Amino acid sequence: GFLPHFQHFATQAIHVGQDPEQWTSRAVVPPISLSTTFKQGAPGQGFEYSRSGNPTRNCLEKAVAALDGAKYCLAFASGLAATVTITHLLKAGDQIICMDDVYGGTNRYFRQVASEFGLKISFVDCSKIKLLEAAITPETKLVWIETPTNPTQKVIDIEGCAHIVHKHGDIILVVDNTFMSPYFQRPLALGADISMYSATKYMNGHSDVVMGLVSVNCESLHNRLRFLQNSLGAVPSPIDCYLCNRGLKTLHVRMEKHFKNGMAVAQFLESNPWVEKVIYPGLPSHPQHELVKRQCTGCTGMVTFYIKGTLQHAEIFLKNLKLFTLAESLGGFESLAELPAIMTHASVLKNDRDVLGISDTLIRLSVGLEDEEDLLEDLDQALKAAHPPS
Amino acid sequence: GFLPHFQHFATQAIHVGQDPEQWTSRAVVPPISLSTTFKQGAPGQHSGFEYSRSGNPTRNCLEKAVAALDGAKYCLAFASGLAATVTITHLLKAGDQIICMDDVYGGTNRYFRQVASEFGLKISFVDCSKIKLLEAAITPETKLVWIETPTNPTQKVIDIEGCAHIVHKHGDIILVVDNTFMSPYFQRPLALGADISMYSATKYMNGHSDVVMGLVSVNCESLHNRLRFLQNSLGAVPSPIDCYLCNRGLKTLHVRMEKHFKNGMAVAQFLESNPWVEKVIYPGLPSHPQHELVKRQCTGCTGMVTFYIKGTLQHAEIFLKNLKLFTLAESLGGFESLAELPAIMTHASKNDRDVLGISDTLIRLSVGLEDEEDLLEDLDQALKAAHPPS
Amino acid sequence: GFLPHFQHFATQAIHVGQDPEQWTSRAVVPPISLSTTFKQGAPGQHSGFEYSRSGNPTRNCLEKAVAALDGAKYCLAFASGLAATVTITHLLKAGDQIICMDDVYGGTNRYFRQVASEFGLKISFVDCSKIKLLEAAITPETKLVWIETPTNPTQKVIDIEGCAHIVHKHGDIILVVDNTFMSPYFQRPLALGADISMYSATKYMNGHSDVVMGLVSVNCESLHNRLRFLQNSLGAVPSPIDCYLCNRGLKTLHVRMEKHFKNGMAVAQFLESNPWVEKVIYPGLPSHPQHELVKRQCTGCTGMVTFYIKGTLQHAEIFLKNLKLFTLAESLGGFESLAELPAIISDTLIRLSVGLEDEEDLLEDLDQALKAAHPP
Amino acid sequence: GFLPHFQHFATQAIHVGQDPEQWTSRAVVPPISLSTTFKQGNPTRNCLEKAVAALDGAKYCLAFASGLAATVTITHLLKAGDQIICMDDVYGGTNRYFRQVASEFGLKISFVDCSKIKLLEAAITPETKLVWIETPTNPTQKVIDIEGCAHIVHKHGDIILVVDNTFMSPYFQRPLALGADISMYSATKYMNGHSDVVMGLVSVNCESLHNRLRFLQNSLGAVPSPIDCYLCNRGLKTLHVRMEKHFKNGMAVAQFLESNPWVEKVIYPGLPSHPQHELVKRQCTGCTGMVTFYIKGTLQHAEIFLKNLKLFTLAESLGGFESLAELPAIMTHASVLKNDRDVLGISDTLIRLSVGLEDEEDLLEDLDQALKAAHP
Ligand SMILES: *Cc1c(COP(=O)(O)O)cnc(C)c1O
Ligand SMILES: *Cc1c(COP(=O)(O)O)cnc(C)c1O
Ligand SMILES: *Cc1c(COP(=O)(O)O)cnc(C)c1O
Repeated sequence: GFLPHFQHFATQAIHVGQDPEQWTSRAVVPPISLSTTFKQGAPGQGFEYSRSGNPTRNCLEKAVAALDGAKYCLAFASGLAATVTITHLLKAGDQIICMDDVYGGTNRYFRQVASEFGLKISFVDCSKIKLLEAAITPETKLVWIETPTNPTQKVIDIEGCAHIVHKHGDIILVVDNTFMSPYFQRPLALGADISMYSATKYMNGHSDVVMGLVSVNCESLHNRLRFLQNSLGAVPSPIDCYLCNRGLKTLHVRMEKHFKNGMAVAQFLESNPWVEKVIYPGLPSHPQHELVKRQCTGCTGMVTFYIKGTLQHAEIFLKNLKLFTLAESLGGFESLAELPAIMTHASVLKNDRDVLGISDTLIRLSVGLEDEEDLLEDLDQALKAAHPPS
Repeated sequence: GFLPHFQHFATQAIHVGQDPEQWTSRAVVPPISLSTTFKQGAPGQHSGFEYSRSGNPTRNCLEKAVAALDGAKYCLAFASGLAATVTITHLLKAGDQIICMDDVYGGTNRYFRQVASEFGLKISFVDCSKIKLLEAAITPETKLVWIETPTNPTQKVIDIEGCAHIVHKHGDIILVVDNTFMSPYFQRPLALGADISMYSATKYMNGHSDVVMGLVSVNCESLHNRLRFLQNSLGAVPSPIDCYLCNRGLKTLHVRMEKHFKNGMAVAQFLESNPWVEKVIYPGLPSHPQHELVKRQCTGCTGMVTFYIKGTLQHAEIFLKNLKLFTLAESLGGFESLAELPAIMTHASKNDRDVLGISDTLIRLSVGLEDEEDLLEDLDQALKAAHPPS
Repeated sequence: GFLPHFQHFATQAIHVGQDPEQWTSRAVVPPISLSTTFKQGAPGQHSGFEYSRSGNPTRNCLEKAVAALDGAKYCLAFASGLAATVTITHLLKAGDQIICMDDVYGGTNRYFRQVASEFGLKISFVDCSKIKLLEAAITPETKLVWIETPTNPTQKVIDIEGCAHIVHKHGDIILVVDNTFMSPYFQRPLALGADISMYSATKYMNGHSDVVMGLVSVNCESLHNRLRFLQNSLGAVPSPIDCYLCNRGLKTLHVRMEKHFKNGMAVAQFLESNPWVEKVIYPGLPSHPQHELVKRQCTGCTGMVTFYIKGTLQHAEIFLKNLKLFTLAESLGGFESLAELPAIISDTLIRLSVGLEDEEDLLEDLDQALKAAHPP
Repeated sequence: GFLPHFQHFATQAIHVGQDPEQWTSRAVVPPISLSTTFKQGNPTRNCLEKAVAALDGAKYCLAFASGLAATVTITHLLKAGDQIICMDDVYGGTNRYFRQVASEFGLKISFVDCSKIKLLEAAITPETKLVWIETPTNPTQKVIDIEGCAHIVHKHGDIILVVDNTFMSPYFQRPLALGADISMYSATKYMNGHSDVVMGLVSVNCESLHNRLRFLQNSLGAVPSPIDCYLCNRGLKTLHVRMEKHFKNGMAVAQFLESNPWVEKVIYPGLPSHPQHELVKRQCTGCTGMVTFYIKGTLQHAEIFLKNLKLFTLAESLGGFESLAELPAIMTHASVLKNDRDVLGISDTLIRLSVGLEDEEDLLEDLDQALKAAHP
């Protein structure tokens, strides 16, 4: 019942930005151009300064656009740099509405930093249309959403938000598509103005690159954003560019497997007597399940659950994992487990967390590409060991 | 007559941050750790790294080395020099004023003028070369003073110690010195009263024209924490490979900067004696207006030589076109010599630039590490091809 | 009905050698250690790293992972597949004979015939496609037997286990199997009785077409020790960064190989359907003359498809020249699809290295190229 | 009084092979080209070879995965039944390869004191095909008359002279200028200078020799990683400033040690007390940071001395930016037979320094304090 997979996705992942006719070599894999300057044929003149920038950032960028079905893509030092740059599209007096449940670092940036520079920040859910409709003002100029949301995996109707945000006039809708990747979801096809990623996660997928990507269609938006790319200089390294472009080549066969494993894990957890509740859009227990099948071609490896009992039971459970690793980050090849309230989302004010449901009993799992059976044995084994009140 | 060289510079460039006891292998050169996360013994720890962005072994060594070379207690690395500036100005709030030196690098000019001002920051450009003008320009709302010495490209020299006294006399206002041209080998703005010593590492620090990078050295405790927080929240972070590479560059900073100074001196002297040259602006020359100041605040000079060819734009252009060794290009500080025409190239971002004396006639040389005789022979030939009215 | 997929492969591909308890930082992904020397506590202490040659953290993790993936005790990493072949042969001495396969990779061929022979090693070549032929060739001086399966490009399959009994009956001889074109996901020569399981990692292991790297997996204690000595003393050694990149690529070997197989199968069945294709050679087809051996010996197949087009060389060229998705290039085992005319093994033989692009597209491109060759 | 510096060295280290017109980007620093496939050697290696060629005053250069793999490729020029003559004090590894590996494949190995030209001339056999020289030698710093050797070896036909120039680098010594046939480097040392690349370099002029080498570089497959090539080429850009600071620092350290009453004897080419000092000046533009000496007393004193170094590091390599110390008889030259070392002067009491680029005052202080501690 899912949206049928995007035609040509793998072919494009492999071949776009990657044409051999580009180099004197004819090489299949693009060379890494570390250099910061370029010889000019005459003063008023190709490439001129690496930060503006360069061959390897450009290849990555043509490829990510393609996969997003976009005309343009822009690459940054990190997902937060992408965010901070995106917010620089605005001015003092502007308002930003932000999905109430959102990456820790995003919350922090909007609440404690952008609010210092004449920007009004409102937190809204935004998974409920009429609340968003209410919060919009003549001052509103950016609407930032995430779906599913990190860590609670609330799911927003993107085309729904798109239609309503664009009725009001000149308002930019950004969708942070970190969790799903353009393999499973194309915010731009659903009417978003920007589709943004922390490429640190699934896009690169190999836990060895920190990076941001922003994809766009609108001509004037692209130009304004390109300016900010050069002017803020929050730019990724050419080597980082390369590694990430290398990671994309397997995005499709990585996301499929995250899908299989994720799904199995969420099914196993939901049948387990020691688990209170499982949130995973791929399950029919998910309140937005039907929506998910309309917006997405599948699901990812992110499974969040509440363990029965207290933080002490959550801790014993984490401490007994022998294959999942207790760490921050996600979307890598390796399975990771996490206690958002005290780790990844510690920078979200305690009251904000509790309204959100980020309790001491919430675990976020990032299901990796290991054997299903082993991920399953490890979870069984750890939950047995915690044995909370049933 | 220069300040004596800083005592343990060469030793510190090679050892600080670099202790083998840090690694289980006892490696003499720090490993490149690309890893995006790290395993945690327990949820919510004090100890160890947690997330690369915040963050990491290879960046942290580099930061430790640079701090030492700046004579500072802390350093922070960033994706670019520009991002280092953006982060620094995020230190402030709406209603605050920044005062900026007048001939400043084109990019810092643009960000302050065209981006920072749209967020309730008042930007004033002041010829801080005339100390009393700075004292006059200071208002209750003044939070940051941004200074560059020598200035790129006209190379006015600012009395850091004199500015520092004035900027510190009343209120709580920060003095940044962009020390990109000098490197901490030739000038220590912190020793002279600046609150922050900032680098575009892309230039001399790295020296090999293959890393874009920024650096902020700082002593003050609460200013550091305020910076550290922004480094993490805005995420304009550098790649670990770039960190590795830049730290690798630093190992020869002393031997490179000595050669830039020898070669730089010889080129300047040669230009001053040449009938086709109108004026040579070079700190190491008796003819530079702030020459004696240069000797009180610096242990030496750099490979940045600027002069005005006699005649017209056509003459500048022809001279540039005839260079066979010097390359026509936009960066600086590398191992190879670069020639540039600020008006139409690096400083394209007109009025203010006529006032500053960035005319058609003006040429910026970045003298590199090639053989002096060859450098001289290249200039000669090229000046001869243009043969301006003498 | 292939061999069951080897248990825990994906899990070991991802975790063996990657234990974060190795690094003071507990990094989840091993640091790249470029360091050439290591501080020593006292002169000639027994312990730890001393010289990168020799070797080093990053190389060491890769060796541990590959060994696990081959189901071997040990592995040694080399600057390339040829360099591995050379180190392996430095295992011998003047007066020894090596026996090599008939249809062996051009590289190992060139080195044996043109270089190794010059130093008192008899090389003599043999069709191992038939086991009694290998019997006959064995000599009181036979010290090494070099096999490669499936062969490239005619794709003949060699009964590995069969050759192992024949060869091991005569003392003291090493069986090397070049597993470059299967990868340990699909074939484990050591579990089959080979003494050595050799790779050119340049191909499928790394699969990203941006590393040259050889790999030797071994079980036997003395043979490992001998090999390690040649690793350090001849110095045909991998850069730590290549080590890293190949380890990075390993992390997706399982999902990459399933897709190569899936796509290769689809291409093979498409060609076997097409009236303009004389003949398809692909081990996953019931039409392949060693198909049964394949299912007893492998867990599946690869993206390598060979075919003969109807007509002549002209028709082969028109096809190759009209490919829009498949690239004309001389390599294989990467994520991209490559086509090649291996003679320029008759006028008419075409080799495909089928990649990870969309099935529909690969099929449409072939179909369109065959039509250009043979109109309407 | 040394040979005058080579004109254009710096200019050429920075620009040769570095021409921006080679790339569509017009990049000032050459890309790192990682590919192993090409749409119908690699650019990053090629740039490095050209630069080293220029620095050596050579027509050609070949890059290898280590200096050890360069030595092996070279020996592969010969056939069984031929003879190698090697300098009697070589790098432990060169000694090991010749004595323990090469000798197993029909080659005859002979060691000779070539610092005594009379002895080399007597040693030459109708089937000598290669003479292998290191100067100054590692670690006893014995110096050979390259030119005098060259004339002696070329007097009767088809013998190759290799000069291992690792210690000097082409900034201080150009063996090819002096009549050598091959100028060989472990680039792992001074050439890269940054302690993070393992590599070998071979420079040659002779046309037939190069084609032979080029053949072997391809067939043996001990090629370096393109990334490593990038990194070494990057190191080269500071060769002249590095080698000049090594010279000052080395010199100051030799002087200090020679004046220190706890030091029995110092061996350093830049000192008048070196028996070949005068030769060093006719043959070289300067000296390096390699300073070897004998501490007064027994093994205990050497050991206590090493334990108290606080700036120099106890490690097993050389020629990098960091100051290094080792005790050859126990570390770096354990692979040379005990009886070999005694004859060679590698005793319990010989310490080899690699002086780096730290401030001179600190290095002298660290040695002062270490010697005081060993001898109160
Ligand atoms: C981690 C994350 C980010 C920020 O990306 P970085 O590269 O870590 O700065 C943004 N959005 C989401 C949903 C994330 O999970
Ligand atoms: C180039 C430069 C900067 C910032 O440049 P980046 O290219 O973003 O590293 C800052 N100050 C000076 C003097 C510069 O030349
Ligand atoms: C170390 C060394 C070698 C061997 O080179 P590697 O890069 O260690 O394989 C050869 N010659 C000399 C003089 C050396 O010091």
